[PDB]
Amino acid sequence: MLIVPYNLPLPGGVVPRMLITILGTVKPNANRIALDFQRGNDVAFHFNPRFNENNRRVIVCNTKLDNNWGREERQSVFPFESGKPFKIQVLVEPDHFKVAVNDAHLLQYNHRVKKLNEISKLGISGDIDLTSASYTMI
Ligand SMILES: CC(=O)N[C@@H]1[C@@H](O)[C@H](O[C@@H]2O[C@H](CO)[C@H](O)[C@H](O)[C@H]2NC(C)=O)[C@@H](CO)O[C@@H]1O
Ligand SMILES: [Cl-]
Repeated sequence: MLIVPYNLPLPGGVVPRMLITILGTVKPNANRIALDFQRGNDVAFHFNPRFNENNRRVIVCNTKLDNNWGREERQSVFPFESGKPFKIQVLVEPDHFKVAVNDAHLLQYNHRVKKLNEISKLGISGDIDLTSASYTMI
């Protein structure tokens, strides 16, 4: 198992047709998982499954600029389950990050950070056993 939190360098940032794949298993009684696509200290795309926000499960997505979180985008469709293996695929498209979980489309997140080639790290954190994190150009 990879050590969490895990940093995956994205050399030269991201670009349309880059596909990032995260394989792992949610811990029992998980609280949160997070993917942070970072541009330096900024977070271009934060993808944050929350397993117990007021006894509901929700995915919170956002951007952090100059240390300030912006307007959250919330998705109530929640494909993760404590104790179970998952696959997250993040496909960079011209206008958005497109996320599928377990081969089913989940959400899109419009690019707020415009300098895609400066989004050069992916941080993976939270209540998972992390099996692998990789990228490929499709
Ligand atoms: C309903 C609502 O607006 N809740 C927010 C809450 O989600 C937010 O918590 C932060 O949210 C960002 C994403 O927007 C990250 O997930 C942060 O990790 C998370 N910070 C903490 C300490 O959990 C807080 C703080 O911005 O403000 C509202 O409560
Ligand atoms: Cl930008």
